[PDB]
Amino acid sequence: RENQVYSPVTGARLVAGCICLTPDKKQVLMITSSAHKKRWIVPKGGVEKDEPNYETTAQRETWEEAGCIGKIVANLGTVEDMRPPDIKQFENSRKDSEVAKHPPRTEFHFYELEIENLLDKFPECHKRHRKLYSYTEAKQNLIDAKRPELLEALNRSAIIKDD
Ligand SMILES: O=P(O)(O)CP(=O)(O)O[C@@H]1[C@@H](OP(=O)(O)O)[C@H](OP(=O)(O)CP(=O)(O)O)[C@H](OP(=O)(O)O)[C@H](OP(=O)(O)O)[C@H]1OP(=O)(O)O
Ligand SMILES: [Mg+2]
Repeated sequence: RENQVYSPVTGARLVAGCICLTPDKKQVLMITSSAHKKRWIVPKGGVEKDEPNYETTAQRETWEEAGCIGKIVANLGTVEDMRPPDIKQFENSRKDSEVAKHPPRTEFHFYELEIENLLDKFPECHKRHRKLYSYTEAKQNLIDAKRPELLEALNRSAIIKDD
């Protein structure tokens, strides 16, 4: 709906979410996408006009999409969805190549959460799957999902990478 908030600069959709970790920090909670039911992503969603901070949105989305409750233990900062929207799709340099200039689709504000509880019933528990994954499994899931920005957020978290 038109509750959604956008960057006044880039027009990017403002989204907040959580990298939800086990207390031992060996695993991260992932959910299946609403649009692409095969892809494993992390809980996140559009900030709404009434929400006073990104943490509110992140914990609301973590509950709604993953039935996950916990405490925010770190600000993981921002990442951008840099996915393009058929004239000149690339702007090559002399020792490198890039996709043609465009604004970000989405500006993501991520928090690290320590999981305190996982509930069986939650708003989207019939529309999504949710599962804990080690770093290596999570990394592969977010590459498979084509979401390097979500992996960047995971890499900033305290998740144990030495598997
Ligand atoms: O209807 P349109 O084609 O104009 C937009 P689309 O539905 O394809 O966008 C969805 C979005 O659904 P919507 O905002 O409720 O319409 C999802 O929103 P939901 O999770 O269904 C509801 P939310 O906005 O999170 O409260 C989630 O967007 P996001 O808000 O989680 O970033 C998806 O992202 P993802 O599941 O692929 O990661 C994102 O798909 P994407 O644009 O990434 O292909
Ligand atoms: Mg979402």
